[PDB]
Amino acid sequence: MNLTELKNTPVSELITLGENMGLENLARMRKQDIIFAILKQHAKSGEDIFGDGVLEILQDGFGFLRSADSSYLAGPDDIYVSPSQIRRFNLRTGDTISGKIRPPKEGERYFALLKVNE
Repeated sequence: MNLTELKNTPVSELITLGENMGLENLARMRKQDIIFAILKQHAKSGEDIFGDGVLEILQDGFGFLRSADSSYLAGPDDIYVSPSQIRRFNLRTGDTISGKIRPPKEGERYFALLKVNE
């Protein structure tokens, strides 16, 4: 289960996929909400979830994995990457990165990179 793959799937299919995972009344929800729910769900079942994008490092030192669809401009599905990850892995703006991710925790709004390229 990849965030980019879910993002490129038809809403109707995401709905069937989601309800087959115990989710309810997705038929009347926004595709973006359905994806996040499907991903948080799959995660709660003990499975790994993935994501990817082209890294953009911000002035302050943290970054986000941007997506071509959003035209590489800040989007709700951006993947957060810590200054520590950038530092330890010698990452740079422009790098194509893929990896396991986790839904946001209390206080966060975006999915976070769990392990880089792993």
